[PDB]
Amino acid sequence: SKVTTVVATPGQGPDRPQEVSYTDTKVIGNGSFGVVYQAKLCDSGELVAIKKVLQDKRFKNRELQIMRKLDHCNIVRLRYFFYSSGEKKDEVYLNLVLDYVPETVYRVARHYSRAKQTLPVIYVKLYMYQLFRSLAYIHSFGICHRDIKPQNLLLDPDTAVLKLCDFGSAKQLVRGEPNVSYICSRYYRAPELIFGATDYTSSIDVWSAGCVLAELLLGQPIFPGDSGVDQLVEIIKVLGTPTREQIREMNPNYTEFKFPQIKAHPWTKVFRPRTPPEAIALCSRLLEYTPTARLTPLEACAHSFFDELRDPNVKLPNGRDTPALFNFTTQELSSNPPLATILIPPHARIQAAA
Amino acid sequence: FGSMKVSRDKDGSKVTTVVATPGQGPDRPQEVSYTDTKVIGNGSFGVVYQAKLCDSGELVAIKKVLQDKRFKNRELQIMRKLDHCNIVRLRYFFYSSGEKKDEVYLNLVLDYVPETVYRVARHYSRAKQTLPVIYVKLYMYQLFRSLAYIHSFGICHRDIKPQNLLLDPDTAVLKLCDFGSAKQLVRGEPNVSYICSRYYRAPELIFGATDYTSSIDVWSAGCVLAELLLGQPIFPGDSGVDQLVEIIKVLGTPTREQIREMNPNYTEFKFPQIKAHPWTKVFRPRTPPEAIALCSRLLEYTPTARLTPLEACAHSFFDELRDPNVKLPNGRDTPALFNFTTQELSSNPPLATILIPPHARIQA
Ligand SMILES: Nc1ncnc2c1ncn2[C@@H]1O[C@H](COP(=O)(O)OP(=O)(O)O)[C@@H](O)[C@H]1O
Ligand SMILES: Nc1ncnc2c1ncn2[C@@H]1O[C@H](COP(=O)(O)OP(=O)(O)O)[C@@H](O)[C@H]1O
Ligand SMILES: [Mg+2]
Ligand SMILES: [Mg+2]
Repeated sequence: SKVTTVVATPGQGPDRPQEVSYTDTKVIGNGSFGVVYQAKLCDSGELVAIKKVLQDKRFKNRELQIMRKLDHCNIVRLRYFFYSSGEKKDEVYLNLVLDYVPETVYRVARHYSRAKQTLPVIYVKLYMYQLFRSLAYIHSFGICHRDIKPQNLLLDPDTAVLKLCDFGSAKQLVRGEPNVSYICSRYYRAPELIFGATDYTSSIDVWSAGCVLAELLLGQPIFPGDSGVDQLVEIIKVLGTPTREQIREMNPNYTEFKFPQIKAHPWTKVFRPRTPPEAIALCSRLLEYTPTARLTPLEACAHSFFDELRDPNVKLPNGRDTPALFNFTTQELSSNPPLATILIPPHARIQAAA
Repeated sequence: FGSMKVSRDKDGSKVTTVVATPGQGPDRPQEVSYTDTKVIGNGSFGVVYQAKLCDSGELVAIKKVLQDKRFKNRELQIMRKLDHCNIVRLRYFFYSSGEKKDEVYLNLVLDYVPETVYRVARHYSRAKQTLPVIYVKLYMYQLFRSLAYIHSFGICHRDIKPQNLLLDPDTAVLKLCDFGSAKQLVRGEPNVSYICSRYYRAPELIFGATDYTSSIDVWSAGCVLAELLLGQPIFPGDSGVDQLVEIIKVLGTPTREQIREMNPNYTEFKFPQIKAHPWTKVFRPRTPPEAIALCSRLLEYTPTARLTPLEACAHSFFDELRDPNVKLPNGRDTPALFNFTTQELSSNPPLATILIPPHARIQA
C-alpha cells in the first residue's frame, strides 16, 4: 500500500496546484515517448492512467497545451499534470493524469476478429458516431489529431462510451503553414500523406476515421501494405486509379504517375452481403481521393447510417441506455449550425425550467 | 500477347507448354513445358508459382504480373540486363492471356530458391535463438555484392528487406530478388519517396526526400544486418515518427546539418534531443565488435557518409570469409565470393587489393 503524494495542477481551470495522493501503481503500457501507469486516487478511489513523458526543459509540451483546452465527453479527460525527476540524470518528466478507460477499439475488434465474429453494427454506429463528434470538436479549434487509429480510441464496454486519446501527434493546422507528412500510422494514412503532401488539412483525420469504419465492418484493415506503394495499390483496387486532378488535389508534386489503371471496385462487393447499405455509402463518402470532397466530421454524424442512434427507443445490447449522444455545444456545431436539426432529435435534451 | 498449350503427359498429369523468350541470350524463342504448378507467393501485382520443368525436372518460379499495354515493364527491362551470382536469374519470359478479360500477363521464369532470409530469421527468432554469425557474414556479404553490381549500373533496388533475399540453406548462397520497385536513379531527376518497406526505410525517405540516391539501399541492408544480429527489427514503428524515435534513440538527435543532408524541405524540427546510444549497448553481449562497427557505418543519417556496397564488402567484419580455410558449418565449401568482374569493381577498382585474397590469386 505504498502511497505517492504529488502537488499537481488541475488539467483545466486556474493554475492552482493541489496535493494529490494515489496508490496501486501498476504499469499498463508503453510508448515510444514514455510509460503509462494505472493508479487509484486515495481520496476518491477513482482509477486513472498516468502518462509519463520526458519533457524538454527549454520548451513547452504541445500535447499538454492541447489537452488543457479540450473538454468533450468523447475525449479522454486530463485530470491533472505534474513533474517528477528521472534519477537516471537531471531528466524531468511531465506526468499526465487522465481518466482511466478499460478497453480500446483495437482490443475489442481483435476479439471479434479472433472469434471469427462480426462486431454488431449497433456498436459500429455507436463507436464511429462518438469518434466523429470528438473530431468535429477538435477540428472546430483548428486542431488535427494526425494519429487516428483503433488503439487511440478508448472504450468503456459497459456504457459503450468511446474516448479519443493520445494527442502526442496533434497540431493546430494553419492554412499556408507546412506540416510533416510522416505522422499517422500505416493503414490509416490518407493518400495525400503517402504522396508526401505537406499542405494537408484536418480531412486527413476523416480518411483515417473511414479506415476504422471499414475495418470494423470488414474484420480487418482495408488498406494494408508494408510500403507506401503497396498501400496505394490497395487503395486503387477499391477506389480505382486517381484522376490527374485528384492526384493534383492530394499533392501536386510527386513524379511517379506510373500506376496500373484499375477500374473502381464496386463498394458493395467490398463488404460481406449482410453489410448495411448506409454503412457502405458513408464509407464511400469518407474514403475519397480529393481531400475537400470528404464529409466533414459533423456531416458524418448527421449521416443516415447513424439514424438508429437517434431513435427514441434505442438501447444497448446489455439493456442499458445509450451514453450521451446529443449534448452538442455551439462550438461543436460551428462548422454548420443548421445540422442541429438532424443531430438533436425531437426527444433529446427536453428539459423545462420547473 | 501470346498463348499456351495445356495437355496431360500421363497419369492425368497436366502439362503446360509455352513459347518463351530467353532472359539473357538473343531472341530465340524456345518451347518450355512444366508441371506441378503451385503458388509459393503473392503480391499486390500478381502471383509467384513453383513449377517443375518437364524434362530437366528442374524447379523454377514463375512471377506472373499484369502487363500494361501502355508502356514496357521496368522490372523485366532491368532483369534482362542483370547477370550476377547473387541475383536471381531470369531464365525467360512470356505473355499469357488472362482468361479474365483483355488483360495480358507478363510471366517471368526465374531460378527457384527454397528459402528467404525472412523465413530463416523467423525460425531462429521463434526458437529464441540467433543465426550463427558465420551465416550473417556470408549472407550480408553476398547482399552487398549484389548491391555493388546493380548500383554500378545506376540501378537502385528501393525495396531491400528480408523477404526479397532468397537463400539456399545447403550452399549458403543468397540471391537478391524482386526488382518491381527498382529504378535507375538519374541525378537531377525526382523520384517517389513512398517506396521501400516500413522498418527498412532510410531517414531521408521518411522525411519525404525525392532527390535520394542508391545509398538508401545501403541503409536498408544495414537494417537487415542489425536485425539478423538482434533477432528483431532495429527500427520498428507503426508511423514515421515512431520509426524516427527508434532511430534517434540509437543514432542520437540529427544535427541541423544532417537533417539538411537527408531532405532540405521538411518542417518539423521538434524532436526530443537524445544523446547518441552506445551501439555496443544495442546488441547482446559477445556480439562481434566488427559487426557493430559495420552497422554504425551503414546506418548514418548523412547519405553520402554511409559506406558503399563495395566498401562494405571490404569491411573487417567479413575478414573471416577471406580466410583460406573458412568452411560452412556443414563442412561444405563456402560459395563463390571473389569472382569479381570489372563492372562490379568499377566504383573503386583499388578495393580489389582487399576484396580478392592472396589465395584466390594463386595460379595453380
Ligand atoms: N486514459 C487511459 N486509460 C487507459 N489506458 C490508456 C489511457 N491513455 C493511454 N492508455 C494506454 O496506453 C497506450 C499508450 O498511450 P498513448 O497516449 O497512446 O501514448 P503513445 O504516444 O505511446 O501512443 C494506449 O494506446 C492505451 O492502451
Ligand atoms: N526465384 C524464386 N524462388 C523461390 N521463391 C521466390 C522466387 N522469386 C520470388 N519468390 C517468393 O515470392 C515472394 C514474392 O516475390 P516477389 O518477386 O518479391 O514479388 P512481389 O514482392 O512484387 O509480390 C518472395 O518474397 C518469395 O518468397
Ligand atoms: Mg497511441
Ligand atoms: Mg517482395
